[PDB]
Amino acid sequence: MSSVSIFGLGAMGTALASRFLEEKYKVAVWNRSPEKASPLLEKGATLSHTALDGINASDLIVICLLDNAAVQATLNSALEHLRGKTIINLTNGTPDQARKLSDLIVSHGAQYVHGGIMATPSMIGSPHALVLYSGSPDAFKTAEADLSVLAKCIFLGEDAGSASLHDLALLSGMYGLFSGFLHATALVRSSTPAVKFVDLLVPWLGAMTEYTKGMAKQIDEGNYASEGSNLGMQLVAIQNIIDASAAQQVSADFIRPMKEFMEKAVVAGHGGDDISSLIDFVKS
Amino acid sequence: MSSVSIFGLGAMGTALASRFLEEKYKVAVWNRSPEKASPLLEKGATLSHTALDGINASDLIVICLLDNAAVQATLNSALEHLRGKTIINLTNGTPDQARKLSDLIVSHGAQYVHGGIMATPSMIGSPHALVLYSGSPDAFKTAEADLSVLAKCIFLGEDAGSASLHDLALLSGMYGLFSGFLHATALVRSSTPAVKFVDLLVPWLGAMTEYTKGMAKQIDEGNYASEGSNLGMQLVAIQNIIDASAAQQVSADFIRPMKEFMEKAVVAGHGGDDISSLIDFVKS
Ligand SMILES: NC(=O)C1=CN([C@@H]2O[C@H](COP(=O)(O)OP(=O)(O)OC[C@H]3O[C@@H](n4cnc5c(N)ncnc54)[C@H](OP(=O)(O)O)[C@@H]3O)[C@@H](O)[C@H]2O)C=CC1
Ligand SMILES: NC(=O)C1=CN([C@@H]2O[C@H](COP(=O)(O)OP(=O)(O)OC[C@H]3O[C@@H](n4cnc5c(N)ncnc54)[C@H](OP(=O)(O)O)[C@@H]3O)[C@@H](O)[C@H]2O)C=CC1
Ligand SMILES: CNC1CCCCC1
Ligand SMILES: CNC1CCCCC1
Ligand SMILES: [Mg+2]
Ligand SMILES: [Mg+2]
Repeated sequence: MSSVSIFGLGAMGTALASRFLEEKYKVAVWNRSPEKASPLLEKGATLSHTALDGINASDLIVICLLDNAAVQATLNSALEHLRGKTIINLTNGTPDQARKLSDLIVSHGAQYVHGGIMATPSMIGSPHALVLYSGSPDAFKTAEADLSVLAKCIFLGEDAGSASLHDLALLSGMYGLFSGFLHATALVRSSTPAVKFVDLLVPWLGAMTEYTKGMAKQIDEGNYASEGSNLGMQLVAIQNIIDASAAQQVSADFIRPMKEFMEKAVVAGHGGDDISSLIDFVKS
Repeated sequence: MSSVSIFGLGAMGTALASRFLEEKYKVAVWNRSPEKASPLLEKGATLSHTALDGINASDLIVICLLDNAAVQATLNSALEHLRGKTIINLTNGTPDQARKLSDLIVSHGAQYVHGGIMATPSMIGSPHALVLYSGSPDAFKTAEADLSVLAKCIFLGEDAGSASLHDLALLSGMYGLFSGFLHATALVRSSTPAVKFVDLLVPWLGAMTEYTKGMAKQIDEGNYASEGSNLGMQLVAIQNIIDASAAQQVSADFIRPMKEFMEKAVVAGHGGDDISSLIDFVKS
């Protein structure tokens, strides 16, 4: 009685398909390279030999492809067969790509929800997974029970591009954290095992992640008066990081953006302010 | 009976001096701009009118100045009066600066410990504060009871530059996290309050901070085989972050280093590997 049709059997699409199968859904699967379907067919999925077969397999279509060019190309042949269906697009893309694809899909008589998967494939089906959704509220509402098999759901509203905006912002936070981890580990690699260093680093990153909640407060209030850690002193520290990196033949490129934004803010009069003040200098 | 002599009454030196006073130490204080001493003198500190007075006030000298040029300049007049003293230098600097200053100080008959304060001034005296120390093991041992008034202590060994290496690496981790927070908040600023967004961001950064412990494992083992999140797919995601940033007139400079390192690794054959593989590409 419960059915879904999946497009994309990469790492993530495979994990989606596997989870629906585990929960005894009727699951159709489609992939450009159809041999990625075999492990799923053995577990009870039906192969969509063509994209149109996948469109006709269910009124709930879940797409998870590399990029939204692949999504458009895959659907293009079948756009006249989308009437009445719900498209859940989990492909990473920009807000604008989701808004334009939403317009196209809605013009063909279907409804569109975009989703940003904040999880790795192994996390699918666990309480640690979260998917951010936006687009059709009606379609999300009627599909929510099915989507909750994959992950916790947060619905962000009717703008089809809001899920990808929030996804890409969360990923940009991640990439900053990973940039810092790689820089830090590279600096100590010749001295300390990385596993030994992360016993220092992880608690420290936790403490600095806590310093962010109040930074968000300062940002929402426009109040950057230093609480003890001024930018002049921080620019010296950053230059010491740059210089120590060079001495060890480690690249300091990860921290040069921060130095440049901090220098701009200091030129503008923030040498005695906190780092939240940089929010006004990250434009352009 | 318990005494200390502090050099530097900036934000951090003031917090050190205040904490020792609270614990009923005899505390001498020195600062280039001596009017920063008044709040401390009112609480029972003695003013060092000259650097030599500060050197002669105690055999435990704690220095906390902007940079190690200020440290050298401050001590230079008094180098012949350091015999028998312990210098605890908490000034941020490079490993080499600490090694050279250590050599100079030891040549003048004193002992030298460098310290990296992993705390803000308000954290001094709390269990959340940590100071990383390296240099003379004997001097650290006999001063440890006094230093523990400020913060938890970790001693890293006899290399006078190890405390600053580990400090600067931890700070580089911090700056990566803060780079990601600023990028993320800048992207959503026009859509969402920052305080609302951090309710998503903080748990997410926690989950990604956990992903780092296994990354350290992969690094120490040289084994980068993907567990589900390949670099080819990540480079697409990063480009989507760059493009979404431009559309919103937000700078994407924070993530360009990561894109460049990831592109280099993919050229070298890691398109199907995990992000830990970048550790070999952050050189130069
Ligand atoms: N950790 C993860 O892996 C996460 C992934 N995501 C997102 O999920 C999506 C899928 O990622 P993931 O499964 O990891 O990526 P993969 O690299 O494992 O798989 C990419 C998928 O896209 C397909 N594809 C690529 N180009 C085309 C094309 N031109 N036409 C049709 N299909 C094509 C591939 O088909 P083929 O098999 O034929 O090559 C494959 O199904 C991405 O948007 C990613 O950002 C989100 C969160 C986490
Ligand atoms: N959150 C923080 O504030 C933290 C700071 N630190 C480190 O602690 C150190 C002190 O930082 P903080 O107190 O915040 O910085 P401040 O900017 O508040 O104070 C800087 C101090 O250095 C002195 N100084 C600067 N140039 C000279 C000079 N040429 N000769 C003599 N003294 C000079 C200033 O004297 P004057 O008052 O006369 O200007 C002042 O005492 C730095 O190395 C920093 O990295 C470590 C961790 C956290
Ligand atoms: C040296 N820079 C400081 C370190 C402690 C946190 C705030 C910034
Ligand atoms: C889209 N890139 C992925 C997101 C989830 C964590 C690993 C990297
Ligand atoms: Mg392509
Ligand atoms: Mg100076």
